[PDB]
Amino acid sequence: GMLTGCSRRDILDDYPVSGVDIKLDWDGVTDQLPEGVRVIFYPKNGDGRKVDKYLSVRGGEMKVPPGRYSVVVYNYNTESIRIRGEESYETIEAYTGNCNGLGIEGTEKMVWSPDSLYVLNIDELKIEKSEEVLRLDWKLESVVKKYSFAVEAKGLEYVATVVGSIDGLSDCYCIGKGRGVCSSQPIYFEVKKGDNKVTAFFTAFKQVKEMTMPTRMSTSERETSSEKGAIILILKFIKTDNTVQEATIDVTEIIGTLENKPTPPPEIELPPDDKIEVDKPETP
Repeated sequence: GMLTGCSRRDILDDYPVSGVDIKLDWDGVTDQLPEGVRVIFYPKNGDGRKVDKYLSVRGGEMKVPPGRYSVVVYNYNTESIRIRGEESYETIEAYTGNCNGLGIEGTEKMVWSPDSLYVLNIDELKIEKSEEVLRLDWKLESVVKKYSFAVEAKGLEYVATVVGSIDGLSDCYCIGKGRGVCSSQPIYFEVKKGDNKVTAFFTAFKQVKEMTMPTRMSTSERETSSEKGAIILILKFIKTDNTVQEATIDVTEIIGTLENKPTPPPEIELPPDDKIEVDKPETP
């Protein structure tokens, strides 16, 4: 392992600071609270004077000097999810690693499913010069969508293991931009095999931030581009002789059906023409 050290702002103690007090509400956000959150203030006026702090899951005091900023708040302790581009609001991106150490061919080209990420991103916040502590009341947004499905498949007796992948979903999330992005690298997921069914669970980032920013004012005509992307589910059946048979399913029109005492996963009905059948392995 290799660690990256940092220090506090040296003229944060020399220059006057009207501190802020962040309170975080998690009511109806999640019952499984994160370890804590990271808060970054990117100055708009200033030459890269970013005020950065790790806080309690409930928030806390933080000394921000006055000025116009862009803000990001996300949960730091995550398994699959990694952060890059933290130097600028416009580049801070959440991503997953490529599947390493799996025994099935082609998993190296795939990325892991993202674990839970909670984000708040304000394009513009103006901290004024104040004698008293400015009180922010924030709530974070779950930017990771969960999916599940079940599909009927003949001859699973011939299958050793099944490896699922889903192309076309957001496997990256631009925290500052508030949009998910697709790296064209499939998200890998394990598939549970029954006798006549296969069940799987996976996750992906939201295409776009759903939080309402009542104060956000855009001068550019509103953006809509979801349809310019096909969503393909791939089931890689590894046979008992280590042979592989793949099944490619286009879930573009039903992807929403798959989002979610728990509920059994939605069945992906196939025409009798496109039924999944694993052919008995060849014999000498």
